Amino acid sequence: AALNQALEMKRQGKREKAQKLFMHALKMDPDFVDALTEFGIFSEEDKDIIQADYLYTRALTISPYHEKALVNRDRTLPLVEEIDQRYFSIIDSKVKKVMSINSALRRVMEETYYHHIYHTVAIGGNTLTLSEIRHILETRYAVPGKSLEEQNEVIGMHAAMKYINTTLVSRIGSVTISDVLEIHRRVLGYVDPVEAGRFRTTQVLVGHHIPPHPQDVEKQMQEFVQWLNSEEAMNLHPVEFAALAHYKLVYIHPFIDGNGRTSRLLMNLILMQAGYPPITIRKEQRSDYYHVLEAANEGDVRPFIRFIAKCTETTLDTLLFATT
Amino acid sequence: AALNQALEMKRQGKREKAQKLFMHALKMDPDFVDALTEFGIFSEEDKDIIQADYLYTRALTISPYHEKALVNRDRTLPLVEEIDQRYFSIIDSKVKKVMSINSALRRVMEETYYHHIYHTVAIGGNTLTLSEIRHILETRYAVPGKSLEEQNEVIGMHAAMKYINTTLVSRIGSVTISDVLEIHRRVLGYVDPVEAGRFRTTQVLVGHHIPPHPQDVEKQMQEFVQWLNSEEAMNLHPVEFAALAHYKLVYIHPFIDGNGRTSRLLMNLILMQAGYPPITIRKEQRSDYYHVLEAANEGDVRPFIRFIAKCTETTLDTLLFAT
Ligand SMILES: Nc1ncnc2c1ncn2[C@@H]1O[C@H](COP(=O)(O)OP(=O)(O)O)[C@@H](O)[C@H]1O
Ligand SMILES: Nc1ncnc2c1ncn2[C@@H]1O[C@H](COP(=O)(O)OP(=O)(O)O)[C@@H](O)[C@H]1O
Ligand SMILES: [Mg+2]
Ligand SMILES: [Mg+2]
Repeated sequence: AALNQALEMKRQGKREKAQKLFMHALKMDPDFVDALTEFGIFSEEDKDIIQADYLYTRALTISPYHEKALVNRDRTLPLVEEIDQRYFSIIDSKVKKVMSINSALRRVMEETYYHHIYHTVAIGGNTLTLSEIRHILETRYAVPGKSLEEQNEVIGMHAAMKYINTTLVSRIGSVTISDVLEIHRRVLGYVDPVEAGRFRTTQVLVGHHIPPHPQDVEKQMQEFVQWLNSEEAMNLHPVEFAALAHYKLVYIHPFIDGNGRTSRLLMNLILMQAGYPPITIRKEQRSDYYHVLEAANEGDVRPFIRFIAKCTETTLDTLLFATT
Repeated sequence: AALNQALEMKRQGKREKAQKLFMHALKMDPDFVDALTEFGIFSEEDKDIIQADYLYTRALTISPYHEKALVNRDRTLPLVEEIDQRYFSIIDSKVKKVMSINSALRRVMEETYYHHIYHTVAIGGNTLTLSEIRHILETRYAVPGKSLEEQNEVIGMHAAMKYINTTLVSRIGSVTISDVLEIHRRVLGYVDPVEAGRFRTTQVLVGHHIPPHPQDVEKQMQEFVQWLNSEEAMNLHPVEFAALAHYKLVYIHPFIDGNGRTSRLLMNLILMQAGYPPITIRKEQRSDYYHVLEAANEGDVRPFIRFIAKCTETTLDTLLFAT
C-alpha cells in the first residue's frame, strides 16, 4: 500500500516524511503485517526497541508465521524483558530512597491528597478546580455555580480513601469481593446511592470495549479476587501486580460508574501494602491512559504496565527533591 | 401540695393564676393523682373535655381506683370518642370536596411539593430556604455558602418521594420491610451512604425515649409490617392508621438518622393509598409534634392522632381555596 512510499522515503533522508507515511498505512490497516514489521525495523533506528517489540509482537498475533516479524521478535523478546526489569529496579532504588525518611515529607503527603482527588475526578470529566476541591473537603460547604453531583464525587473520594487507610491498608489477610463493594459504596454513594456498592444490572460500552454481561459479573469478580490472593500475583513485581489488578477490574467493569476511581484506588492499596507511595494518573494523561488500556484489550498488557511504572517513577520523583 | 393554693385561686376569679399553680404542682409531680383530677375538673370549665379526659386517663394509670378520676372518666370517655369521631367525619367531607375537582388545584399541588420538602427537612434542623430548595431541585446546582449535607438531604427527599410515587403508591399488595429500607436508602443515601437503608447497630437516645436495642430492631420491624398489612389496621380510620404507623416506626427508631423523614413519608403513602392528599407537619409545629410523641410514649396515643388529623384538615383547607 502506502508502505512502499514509506520505505522509499526511509532510503535517503526524509525520516519525518517516512514516519508520517508509516502512521497513515497503519491508520488505514492497523492489522497490516508488513507495515507493522517495517515500522518496527524503522523504530529500532530511533533506539526505540520497546515500540519495535510491540510492533513485531502485534504482527505475530495477526500472522503467527511471518518470517521478518519472527526473526526480529525472537531477538527483541528477551531484550525488552531485561529493559523492563531494569526499570523496575530503578523504581525499587527510588522507593529505598523515599522509604529512608519527618516534617519535610509530611508537607508533600498533604499536598498530594487534594492532588490525587483532583486528577482521579478530573480524568472522568469533573470540572472542579484543586482550590474548589480543597474548599469542599476543608469547609464541607458547597462551591457556587458548580453542580452538586461533581461535588459529591469529591466527598465520595475522600470517604473511600479514608476507609482504605483506616480499614484496608494495615489489615492482615485476603482481599474479598465485599472490600471492593465497600470502596465503591463510598466512591459512588453520595452521587448514586441506589447503584453504589452494587454490580451492573445492564450491559454497557467502555470506548470500544464491551465488558462481560451482567449475568457473568459475579463469576468474573470471584475469579478476580482469587487472582488477587493467588501465589503467582504475590510473586509479581508490586508495580506489575498493581497495573494488572487495575486493568483486570476496569476490563470486568462491574459497576455502572466509578470503575476507574475504584480501580485507581485498588491499585494504590496494592502499591501501599508493598511499601510504595500512592500514585496519581494525571488528567493530562487520559489520552495515553485510554490508548494503553485499548492496547491491552488488543492483546498486549505491557504498554499499560510501563505507563503505570512511569506514573510510579514521576510520583517517586517530586517526593525526592521536596525532601532533598 | 401547691394544688391547695391552686384550688383556692379557682374559688373567686383568678383563672390564669390558678392554671399556672396547677402547672407548677404537675411540674413537681406529674404523677400527682389529685393534681391531675383537679386540673381535669378545671379544664372542663374552659370547655376542654379532650384535655380533661387526658388528665383523668393519666391519673387512672397511676391510681386505677381513684373515685373522683373514675366518675369523671366514665362520663368523658364516650363523649371524647364522639368528639373525635365527628372530627374524622369533618375530614371525610373535606376529602369528598377535594376529590371532586383542573388548573386551580394544579397550582397548589406543585407549590406543596417544595413545601413538603422544605418542612420535612427544616423540622430536623435544615437551614435551606424554599427558594434554595427550588434552586437545588430545578437546577441540580449547589447553593452558595450552604453546607453540602443540607443540600443532599433535599436530593434524598426528592428521590424518596419520586420512588414512592413511581413504585409504591399505585402498587397492589402487602408493604414489606424492604420497601421501608428502599425509602430510607434514598432519604439518607446522598448524606450517609454507609448507613442508608441499613438498621441501627448502636443503642441511641431520642430526647427522653430509649428505642429498642439494635438486637431487637429486626423482630420489632417484622411485627410492625405485620400490623401494616393486618385486617385491624385496614379497619382503622385512614387518619388513625397513618398516625399510628408513624408513631410505631418512630418509636422503634430503626435507623441512626432519617427516622422522622421516613415516618412522615410512610404516613403519606398510607393517606394517599386511601385517597387522601399527602400532608405536611410544618417546622413551627416541632414543639407540639414532640410533645404529642412524648405523650404517646407516656401511654396516650390520642393527642398525636388529633395532631395528625389537624395537619390533615389544614392541608385539606389549603386545597379547598380552589372551590
Ligand atoms: N478500552 C477500555 N477497556 C477497559 N477499560 C477501559 C477502556 N478505556 C477506558 N477504560 C477505563 O474505564 C474507566 C472509565 O469508566 P468509569 O466506570 O466511568 O470510571 P470513573 O467513573 O470512575 O471515572 C476508566 O478507569 C478507564 O481506565
Ligand atoms: N419522644 C420521642 N419519641 C419517639 N420519637 C420521637 C420523639 N421525639 C421525636 N421523635 C421523632 O424522632 C424524629 C427525629 O429522629 P431522626 O432520625 O433524627 O429523624 P430525621 O433526621 O429525619 O428528622 C422526629 O422527627 C420525631 O418524629
Ligand atoms: Mg464516570
Ligand atoms: Mg436527625
